[PDB]
Amino acid sequence: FPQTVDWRKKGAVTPVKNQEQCGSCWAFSATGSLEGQHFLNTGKLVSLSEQNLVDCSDDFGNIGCSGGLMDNAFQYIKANGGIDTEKSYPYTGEDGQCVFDKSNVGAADTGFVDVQTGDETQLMKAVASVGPISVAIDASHISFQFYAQGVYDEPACSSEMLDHGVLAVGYGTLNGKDYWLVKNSWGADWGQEGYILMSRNKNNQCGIASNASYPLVGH
Ligand SMILES: *[C@@H]1O[C@H](CO)[C@@H](O[C@@H]2O[C@H](CO)[C@@H](O)[C@H](O)[C@H]2NC(C)=O)[C@H](O)[C@H]1NC(C)=O
Ligand SMILES: *[C@@H](C(=O)O)[C@H](O)C(=O)N[C@@H](CC(C)C)C(=O)NCCCCNC(N)=[NH2+]
Repeated sequence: FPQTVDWRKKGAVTPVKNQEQCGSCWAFSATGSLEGQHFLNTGKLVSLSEQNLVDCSDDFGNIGCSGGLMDNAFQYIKANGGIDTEKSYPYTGEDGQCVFDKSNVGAADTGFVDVQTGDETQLMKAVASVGPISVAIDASHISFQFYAQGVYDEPACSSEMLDHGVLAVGYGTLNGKDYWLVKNSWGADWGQEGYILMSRNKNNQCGIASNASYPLVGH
């Protein structure tokens, strides 16, 4: 069982994207995890459309640029028969009318799995054995905005009040501190080329294992 995982090195992670000034973190987290599952089951890394989710998934509980949930997105994708490619349905950063096109579908899912709430050992097993995992975190603190390098360690973080969906693409240990390797949606100039190493095995810090999930593909 791996002590260190980095799904970028296996080709399962698209480049870092930028959600701009739209409350669409849930869409970027959902496309990130489904991008991983589609690659790991086909060998093709296909970038998927956050705008498709923002514009079209209101009937599954999402509210576009006003917020949403990754599991709501996975349910919409299942009911819809798929999600368009990023290339065919690119990102505007604003609410739009749904222009989903069946002929431009890049991936599909058949449901989703929620990781046991609060259980970082189960999240570790999912990252290792499934792929990149959608996760919800408390990113409300200025220390998160200003993160540069090393292992983020914010004792003021909440594990109950979560505001930001991101993607767990690996884990490891650095300077004796266990970490989660997390892809953000704030562009590549933020953090470490768009990534952050968050504290692991520090009592579910920032709630990273509180609302973790991934899409199911196939049977
Ligand atoms: C998503 O995470 C939230 C926040 O941790 C979970 O809500 C907590 O669930 C635990 C379950 O043991 C309860 O003890 C807490 O009272 C809940 N907290 C709040 C603030 O409501 C929630 O269950 C998670 N949802 C899913 C689907 O896993
Ligand atoms: C995240 C971001 O853009 O930074 C964005 O604010 C967001 O959507 N946050 C989510 C939680 C994250 C995905 C962890 C959020 O707060 N969603 C609320 C809407 C959930 C759906 N509600 C109803 N009533 N249907």
